[PDB]
This record gives sequence, structure tokens and C-alpha cells, in this order.
Amino acid sequence: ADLEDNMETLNDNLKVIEKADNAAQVKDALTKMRAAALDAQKATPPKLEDKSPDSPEMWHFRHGFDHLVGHIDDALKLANEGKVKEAQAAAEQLKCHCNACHQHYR
Amino acid sequence: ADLEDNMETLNDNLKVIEKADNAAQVKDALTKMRAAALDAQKATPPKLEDKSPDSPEMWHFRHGFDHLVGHIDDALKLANEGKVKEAQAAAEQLKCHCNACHQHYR
Ligand code: HEC
Ligand code: HEC
Ligand SMILES: [Co+2]
Repeated sequence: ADLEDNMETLNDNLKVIEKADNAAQVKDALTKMRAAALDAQKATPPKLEDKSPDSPEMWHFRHGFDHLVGHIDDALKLANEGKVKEAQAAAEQLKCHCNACHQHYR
Repeated sequence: ADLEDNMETLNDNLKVIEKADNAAQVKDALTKMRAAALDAQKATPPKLEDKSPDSPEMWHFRHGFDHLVGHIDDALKLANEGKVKEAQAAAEQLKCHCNACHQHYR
């Protein structure tokens, strides 16, 4: 998708996790965010369009998504083992990282 | 120390990093924060007296600290590399993580 869509596919699924009751809706939400995060990584946001392709602020921007995928992978581990309450909490650690990338590049 | 002076140790050094002038000063404050958070990790918050230390709550409280120390370590790396601007930037990103644990356990 485009960055704007991935962000929405990221946004809704965070709520799916928290209003999921079983580990199996948790796991499929995360699978989706992972793909949506890795797709948004390819993008070049508004307030860096008029800037380099090997920008340092551009590699920092793409490393935001690697860090997010890492958290997503971790919560999947908590999920796949059926540790349901743990994996919803792990997912909630994404929030700060969502916000931090906004504050700089949104 | 007790958890209240640990959180004070994290509280003051955040402003110490806010004021700081060179990489040495930022590193020393991040060093104290790391030890103040790893020690506070072993403590039990008043909101959690009547849990058992293997409860989800006390796991989420410990994990909360594991995430902070990882990001304190990221900020230590930037500071050792002489990037005082970014290490400071990475430190006040810590604050959302503090609040995220404060909104359950403070
Ligand atoms: C960078 C590494 C980011 C991370 C991690 C997250 N987001 Fe984001 N987000 C980013 C940008 C640059 C933008 C603005 C894009 C634009 O051109 O407008 C956004 C935007 C959003 C939005 C609004 C979508 C819109 O069209 O304005 C939402 C709802 C959103 N982001 C949610 C969101 C969540 C929940 C995240 C973490 C789980 C998250 N984003 C991470 C850059 C980055
Ligand atoms: C859990 C995973 C926590 C993280 C991460 C941080 N804090 Fe903390 N904080 C936590 C608890 C359980 C409490 C209650 C202390 C009490 O006994 O009531 C607090 C509170 C504080 C305080 C108040 C100290 C006081 O004497 O009342 C401060 C000043 C504070 N926290 C600072 C702080 C900072 C700056 C943090 C990250 C950078 C941080 N805390 C993380 C639990 C957790
Ligand atoms: Co993190």
C-alpha cells in the first residue's frame, strides 16, 4: 500500500490486539502489522520528500520500522506460546514507538 | 536503594541529560539511570504488594524495565560516539516509556 494506508492498517490492528480475547486473533493482527510496517518502510514521508535518498534522516526513518518489526516479532512469540496476557502487553509497547516516529517525521 | 529513590535517580538524571554540555556528562547520567532502573526492577511497587512475583502484573512491571534499559543502552551508544544531540534526543524519548509503566503501576 502507500504509507498512509499502512499507517491505517497499523492503527486498526493495534486495537484488534487489545480487544482480542484469544491468542489466535492476537497472532493474525501482528502478522498484518508486520507486513504493513515493512511496506511503510519503503516510503518517503512528506517532510523528507525534498531530501536525499541516502539521507541520514532517511536511514533513521527506516530504522524506526525495523525497531517496530522487532517488537512485533517479540509479541508474536508471546502469542504463539499462548501467553495471551503477555502478548497484549508486549503489543502495547509499540505505542511509544508509533508516537516517537510521528513527533519527528509526521 | 528503595524504589522511590531509584525513580528519583531516573528523574534527576533526565534533567541532567537535559542540561548537559558534553558526551561525558550525558554518559554518566545514562550510566546512573541504567543502574537505577535495573535495581528498581527487582523491587515491588505498592500497587503490587498483594500479587505474586510471577504474576502477569509483576512480569509486565519487570519487562517494562527491560525495555527501558535497552533504550538507555541505545542512548549510551550514541553518546559514546560523540553525538550529544541525538543521545539527548533519545533520552527524552524515554519519557513515554516511563509514563507507559506509570499508567499501570504508579
Ligand atoms: C516511522 C518510523 C513511523 C512509525 C514507527 C509509525 N509511523 Fe505512523 N506515520 C508516520 C508518518 C511519516 C506518518 C504521516 C504520513 C503522511 O504522509 O501523512 C504517519 C501517520 C500515521 C497516521 C495518520 C495517517 C495519515 O494519513 O495521516 C496514523 C493513524 C498512524 N501513523 C498510526 C501509527 C501507529 C499506530 C503506529 C505504531 C503502531 C505508527 N503509526 C508508527 C511514520 C511512522
Ligand atoms: C515500570 C516499568 C516503571 C518504569 C519504566 C518507570 N517507573 Fe517511575 N514509577 C514506577 C512506580 C511503581 C512508581 C511508584 C513509586 C511509588 O512508590 O509510589 C513510579 C514513580 C515514579 C516517581 C515518583 C517518585 C516518588 O517519590 O513518588 C518518579 C519521580 C519516577 N517514577 C520517575 C521515573 C522516570 C523519570 C522514569 C523513566 C525515565 C521512570 N520513572 C520509569 C514504575 C516505573
Ligand atoms: Co523499543
